[PDB]
Amino acid sequence: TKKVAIILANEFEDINYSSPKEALENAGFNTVVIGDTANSEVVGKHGEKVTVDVGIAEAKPEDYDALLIPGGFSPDHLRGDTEGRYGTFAKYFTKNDVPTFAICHGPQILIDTDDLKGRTLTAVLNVRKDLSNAGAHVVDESVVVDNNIVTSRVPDDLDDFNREIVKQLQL
Amino acid sequence: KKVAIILANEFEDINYSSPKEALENAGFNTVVIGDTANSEVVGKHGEKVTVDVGIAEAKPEDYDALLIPGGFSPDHLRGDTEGRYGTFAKYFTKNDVPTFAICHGPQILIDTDDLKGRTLTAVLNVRKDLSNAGAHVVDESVVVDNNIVTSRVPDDLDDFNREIVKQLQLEHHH
Repeated sequence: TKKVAIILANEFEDINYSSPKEALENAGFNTVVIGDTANSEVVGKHGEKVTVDVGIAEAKPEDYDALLIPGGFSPDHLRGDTEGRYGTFAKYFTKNDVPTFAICHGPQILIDTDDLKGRTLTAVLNVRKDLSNAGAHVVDESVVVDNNIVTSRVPDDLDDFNREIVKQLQL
Repeated sequence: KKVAIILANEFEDINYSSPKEALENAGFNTVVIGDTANSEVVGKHGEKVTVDVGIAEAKPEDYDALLIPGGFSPDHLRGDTEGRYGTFAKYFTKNDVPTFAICHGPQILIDTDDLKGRTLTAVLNVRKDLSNAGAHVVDESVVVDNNIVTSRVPDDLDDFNREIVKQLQLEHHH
């Protein structure tokens, strides 16, 4: 069976978590929330409460068949880690060409991998300049697939995003 | 004697209030520039601020300096469909006009495309983006690179406030 890591901090955009999570679990893929402390709760911008399954200190990227990075302000919080551990965890997926999914602000974390040069991505408008400066070919589409990397912009894109992330895991 | 303060919802309250009071204590007027004149923006901790001037009508030449408070306000400002806050800020970087940013505030400066070779600091969370923009990024309580003054976190505010006031006083030959 296949397992998707979801990296999460407070103030994620609720639907960016719940919608892809439900699409993945509907297709038969288990999800596992990675955050600061196992068995702590993080809380979305609109109040959704999510239990963290695995602490980032313990997390083994090699356990997972994909990574999902929900947006909101969760990616900004994650990038506040004084040891950069979320960027490092993400770098496993980018460096080894494992399916990697990010929506909205989520592509911020990918910047921290330094693996974006020559890759094609999209993201929410707020974050597109930063993706470009990291060396991505940034476009403005509802969903963009570059080999293993799937990105979308906003919640309105979720149908497209959800179809592509499931297709990755099937492949 | 007017300082522009570009502001959306979810600014870090003290990042707005503290530099504002330091500037007004030194004899400078502050003007809040936001999406809609007369509307209210609300800080992470509830502080309510009234917008004086709508970004559509704002003219950067009116102002002696630009202040960019942090929190998630700068991220909101970067969401403007026409990029009008970045464009507003470009006037200051292009013309070497005093420009002050704290915490996340320097994110907006990335949108000027004028950072290459400049020296700045910011909150840890945005340093990598400043680096990719071509800046020399340091970890100091306040950095002054000609016209650009940056600091990292609320603990830096005493240093930040000293430097922004000094910049302006020197502009006016005090």
